[PDB]
Amino acid sequence: MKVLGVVVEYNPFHNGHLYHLTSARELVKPDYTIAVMSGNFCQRGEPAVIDKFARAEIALRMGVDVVLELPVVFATQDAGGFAFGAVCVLDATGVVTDVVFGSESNDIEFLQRVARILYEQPDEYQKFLHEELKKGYSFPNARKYALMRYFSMKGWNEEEVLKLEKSNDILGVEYIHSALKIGSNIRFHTIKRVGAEEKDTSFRGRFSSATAIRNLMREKRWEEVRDSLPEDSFEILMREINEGRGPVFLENMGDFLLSFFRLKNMDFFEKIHGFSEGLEKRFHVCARQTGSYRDFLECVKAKRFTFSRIRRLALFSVFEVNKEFVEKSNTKGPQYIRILGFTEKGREILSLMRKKAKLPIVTNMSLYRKVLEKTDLPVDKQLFLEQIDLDVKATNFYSMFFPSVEQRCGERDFSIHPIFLRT
Amino acid sequence: MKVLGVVVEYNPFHNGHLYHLTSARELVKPDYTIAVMSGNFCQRGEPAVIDKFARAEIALRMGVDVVLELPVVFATQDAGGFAFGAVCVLDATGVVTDVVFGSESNDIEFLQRVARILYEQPDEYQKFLHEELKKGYSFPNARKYALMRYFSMKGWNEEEVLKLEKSNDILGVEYIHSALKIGSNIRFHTIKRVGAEEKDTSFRGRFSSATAIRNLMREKRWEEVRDSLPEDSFEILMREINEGRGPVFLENMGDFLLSFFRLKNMDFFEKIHGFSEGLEKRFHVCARQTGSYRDFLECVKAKRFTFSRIRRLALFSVFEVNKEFVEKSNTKGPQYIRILGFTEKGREILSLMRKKAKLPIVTNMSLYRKVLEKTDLPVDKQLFLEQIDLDVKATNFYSMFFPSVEQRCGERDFSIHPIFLRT
Repeated sequence: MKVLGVVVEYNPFHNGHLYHLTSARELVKPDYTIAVMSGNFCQRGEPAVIDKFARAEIALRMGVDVVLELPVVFATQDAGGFAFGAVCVLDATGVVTDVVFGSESNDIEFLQRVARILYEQPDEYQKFLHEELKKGYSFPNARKYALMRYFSMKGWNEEEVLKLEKSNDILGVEYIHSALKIGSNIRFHTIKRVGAEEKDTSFRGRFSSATAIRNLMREKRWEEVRDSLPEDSFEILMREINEGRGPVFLENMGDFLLSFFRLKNMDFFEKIHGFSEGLEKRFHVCARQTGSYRDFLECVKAKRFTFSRIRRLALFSVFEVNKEFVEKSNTKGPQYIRILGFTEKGREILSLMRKKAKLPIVTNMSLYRKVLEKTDLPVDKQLFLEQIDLDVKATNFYSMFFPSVEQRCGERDFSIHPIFLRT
Repeated sequence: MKVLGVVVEYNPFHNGHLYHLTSARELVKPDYTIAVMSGNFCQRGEPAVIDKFARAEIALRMGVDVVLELPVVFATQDAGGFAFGAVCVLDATGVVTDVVFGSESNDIEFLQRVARILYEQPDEYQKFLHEELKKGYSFPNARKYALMRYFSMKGWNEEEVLKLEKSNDILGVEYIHSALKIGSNIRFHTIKRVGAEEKDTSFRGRFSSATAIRNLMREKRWEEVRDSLPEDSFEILMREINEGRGPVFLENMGDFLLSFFRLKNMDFFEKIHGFSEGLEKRFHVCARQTGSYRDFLECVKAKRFTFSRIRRLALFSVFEVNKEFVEKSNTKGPQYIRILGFTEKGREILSLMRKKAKLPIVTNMSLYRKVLEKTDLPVDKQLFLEQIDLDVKATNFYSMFFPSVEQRCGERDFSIHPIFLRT
């Protein structure tokens, strides 16, 4: 049979995402569609505009059969751990055959060559990369340059590597690389991304970028927002807004983040994952000097530091995510498959997953301890506990920023139940 | 000569405080007046309405010659450590002879008897207290009851002990007890407190309680506030408000405190000072269940838990103040005398203090390391560093809640300089 896996965020779900899903499904023509989705926190280092349950419901109503949660530790990282975690989950399902993503290049063979190079790690490219790293650049630039040197050395075209400056292509290459790391049989497909780039903050019609739409939400223009969204997506959006669970933006968390950083000392950041190049110093100082989170991001950021990375380090710092645990997670991968939602068609493939899963499947949250105790699968139990605790902590922290105080009460992992769509 | 020490908070400074200072100075007729004052955080577990520098300036302009800061670790505790720290500082000055405080009982001999009992710790009273503690009460009630039993056993009147249910009397008894603990020669005096009780939240004329005046500030009634304050005090108040450094209330910190508590686990609170009777549990749960800080305080509080104690534990939890460090501080006492301010008359007695001080004196904050290194006095250096770091951290955290973002920038311990009043 054919089961189409997809790696998604949907912050929010717009017409471009619908077009993507449609074209992908029509390309594969699968018997099922499984979607691994980010939680209440995305990759950019920004919180989701609405929580994961509403977005999972939207995903289900847009033609996704089953919605799985990507663990927060793999969600808030850069392309490497993100792709690692995602591919690991989709492979851990056991039923996933095909996986389709968006791309600017629309060249799969090229991305596969690049991923092959980054996987096999030839001694040549390692010498080059060693040199460029010693030259004082950052990792993305050093890897780009070294790959260009390898491509010129092998007689190929090094101007092709420019294609890899696009976000989706990086994500794809890292996907393939991860699959080659854990040895997944999953077939990967690319479809040309049509719309505004993810780094484009300006609104033009549809399909506007997620950032542009979020900005439109900030300005309280709901007509352009409604024009940029499908009917059901906009409906669920306004539903979550009117009940006081949204919208949620980073600047709301900003004061908390800064005040929390002012409390911590130099060592704390040296413990937290992703801290190097004296970023512990810069964090410690800028936290005390700046009066707001925007100014903080401006201060910490230099020519060599992107907004995304710094935001990621902020989220890693606020949850006390430490290098050791992150290393274990980046080695063994996720210890579980969390089920966010399913349709009536979803119960089928999910039931097959109950058999073919390489990882413990979690539906009822209150029972997850029982699941970890009664599972025949040989998983690290401590890593399991720490990961799921990080997920619950992330959701619980996300809940506080609900506009309505009444909605802030209780733990929404245990209280809320997996979204079930009747047909 | 005669130097009058006083233990104060001034949140804010009102007509009652002026009356107190006047009557005290007229009682002692000293040659100098030294005031040990709480920092940006008071005993009740609430932040000061305005920062410590403005309040120190007010204190200086109201006839206090020198203003010293009580270390945050002794400021945010209950009566025992508060009195301990205060008495320790005033004694550490070396120049302090007399100390006057307010009282409902206006009986010094009685408080001295009580303090004598609590100091010498007779075996009898210890058996009684052991029994009442085993009976399942809390410490204040058990001590009150045991003291009543001792007073009845010794033939004295046990209905006198009722006097000790008043806040000021508790503070006084603990003062005397502390002085008897570290062997201070300081003479203690009591003057009848005239005005509303500190636990009275309703506004009547003058002298209204500090809480009543703060509540009047919350309601934006500035005429009643102006009527409840001296000219200079009100002037400095409005000065700090208009420049956007005030007012500061606990509910503003509430969201931060709750969200910060949701991040921490069971063990964290077991590390933090003042946690027992399963308060770690209650904290861990109520933090996740409640949506606001008021509801949190309501939840954690039971028949046996006062608002003050819980607020104190909140402040202790947010600064990561741990039992060990607090024990060391409650043993050796403060390691330094921080100078908040002085007048031209203050330089004299301060210069004498440069000689007779039993503890290192700190004026310039940027130089405090140099001071700790070049001091001939035999003080614990690590305890010194940890304490002063806790002070700076407290101020830095307090700065974030300034209404004006522009005022949130920088560390105000190092940037701001000791208030100097020219005559």
